Amino acid sequence: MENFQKVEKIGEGTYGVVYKARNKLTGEVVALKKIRPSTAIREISLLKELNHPNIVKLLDVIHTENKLYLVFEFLHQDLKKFMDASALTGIPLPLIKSYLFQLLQGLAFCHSHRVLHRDLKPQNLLINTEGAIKLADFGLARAFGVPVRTYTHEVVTLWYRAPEILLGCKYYSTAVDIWSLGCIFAEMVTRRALFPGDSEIDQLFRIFRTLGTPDEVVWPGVTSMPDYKPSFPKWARQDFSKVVPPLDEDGRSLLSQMLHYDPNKRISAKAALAHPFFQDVTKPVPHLRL
Ligand SMILES: CC(C)Nc1cc(Cl)nc2c(C#N)cnn12
Repeated sequence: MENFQKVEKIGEGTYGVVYKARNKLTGEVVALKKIRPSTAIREISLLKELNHPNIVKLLDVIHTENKLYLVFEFLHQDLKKFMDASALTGIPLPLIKSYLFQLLQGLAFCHSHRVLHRDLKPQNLLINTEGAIKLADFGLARAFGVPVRTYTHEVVTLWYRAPEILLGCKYYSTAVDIWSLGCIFAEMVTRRALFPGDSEIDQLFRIFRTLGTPDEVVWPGVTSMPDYKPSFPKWARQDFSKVVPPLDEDGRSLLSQMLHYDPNKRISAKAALAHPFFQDVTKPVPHLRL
């Protein structure tokens, strides 16, 4: 793109290379995603009006020569490495809570406008020096779908996939995002992925081994789902005290609500913001290593 000078490769999205780039006239430093339909441009153009402090800002949409470029606000670090970098001591709890709190705000915004993320994961959660955290790629999945492999053949991670998606539900709702974010909260707390599955069935069986194999009692209509099988082994649900120590009772309570099997029972973002866990929420500033 004429108007942009690539600095370096910063990502290999699901959909293409992500570059750090500079605008040759405004001076702007930006994230440039190069993408590989009529629907798609119409959905993306709606994304331009979905503006929130906790949503990475979509600056521009460039369609040219059948190449498609999305120009995003740049952020200097993502959660996945911020976690990797905090391995030895973990992310302090008041920062975990600030991050969760802000992500739920971003979700309550998008969800109120009926936009789903569909593929939240530490890699597309971006942070700045200011103690803010922002959701990247919000809405591109409805626009482009979620492939099994990235454009570089990299497997798409299943670790954060909601169980209704895994069981083959076609018309899943905003609840999927709450599940994924639940998964990520647990992961910040414990410094390990909650359900690191390496196939769809491994993913599902991981979920089942932790939360109990779902049945008609906890998830009405589960047995009717497309990829549900009666031959699923039947595991018992583990207490959360065992899943996410040293997470306190408010945090363990919120977490259970975000990981309800029944998507209609699963807590919404807007209700999650009222949970007593956030009674004492603050905005700390992490130290980053720029
Ligand atoms: C420096 C890196 C973490 N910045 C980055 C990476 C990716 Cl994959 N996407 C980004 C957007 C968007 N959208 C903004 N900043 N990034």
